Amino acid sequence: TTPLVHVASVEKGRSYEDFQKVYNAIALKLREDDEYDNYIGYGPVLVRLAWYTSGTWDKHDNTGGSYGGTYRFKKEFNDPSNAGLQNGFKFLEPIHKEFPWISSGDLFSLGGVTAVQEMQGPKIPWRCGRVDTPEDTTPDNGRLPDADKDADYVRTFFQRLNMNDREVVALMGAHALGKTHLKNSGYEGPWGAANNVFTNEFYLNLLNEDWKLEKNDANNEQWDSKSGYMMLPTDYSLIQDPKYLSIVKEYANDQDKFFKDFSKAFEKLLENGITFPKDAPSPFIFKTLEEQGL
Ligand code: HEM
Repeated sequence: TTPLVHVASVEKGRSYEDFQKVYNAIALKLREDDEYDNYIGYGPVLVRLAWYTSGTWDKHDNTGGSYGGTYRFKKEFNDPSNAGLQNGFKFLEPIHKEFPWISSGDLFSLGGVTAVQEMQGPKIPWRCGRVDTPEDTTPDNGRLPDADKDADYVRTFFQRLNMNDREVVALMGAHALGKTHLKNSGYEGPWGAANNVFTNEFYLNLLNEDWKLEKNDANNEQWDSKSGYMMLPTDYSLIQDPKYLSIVKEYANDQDKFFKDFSKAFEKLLENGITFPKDAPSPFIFKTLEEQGL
């Protein structure tokens, strides 16, 4: 129906200190469960989870997004589009039990922020206030992007999330993290070498590696390199399109610029659909465990 408004409402009496504690719990668990996914750790899947939940947003009617924290996944994670995300939810369950006061949307988004920062990425300002909407669930059905498409598809798709060319290229840099798993999405292989360290490696690999279009064991095409890396058709489209290519080169040659742009685009992604009161607290910038000496 009519595009309802979602006003951020601070968890009763909570402030910076409370959220830094949740951040720390997530960060400590990331350090503890280091064996996950052949020692890649849960960092990447938490970032994917933050992106996926926020990526359901539609600027046209303000449905989906991170605010409600209530989703219905097609085939209950048994679909190529969402398979694997259950690992992120399982990881966050213990965190939510220790801090039952934090909303689901705040937890999912904070999980992504914490993961990026702990993996040495840029600081990502984060705002609290998302409110659970149990009577309003958002099916992920066809709301997230397909990986077997070209640049035109990518550009059009991201317009629904109100992201421009630079924002799209910056956000895609998160693929420096983790890997594709054949049993999950029908794609197999990591995008780079340091799977759990946030850097601009995604762009360097796109430009510097020798890519070959091959078919994986799920009969899907993907670009593979001799180094053992891979790129989805949508990732590779960033160097096939002349406008995207210019930006890829920019980030491949300026680590600081990429960090700054990613930080802005990621916060925007996590905040799409949310109306923050004029007197809402300012965004929080959490200290890493390293910065706290923990
Ligand atoms: C055209 C856009 C995108 C497409 C088609 C896409 C597709 C995929 C696919 C197929 C996987 C593999 C899932 C698996 O097999 O486990 C994946 C993983 C991942 N994606 Fe993307 N993605 C897109 C955008 C993004 C964005 C914007 C972010 C976040 C800023 C992101 C973060 C991640 C991360 C961190 C992983 C690794 C998860 C893990 O290792 O478990 N993706 N994505």
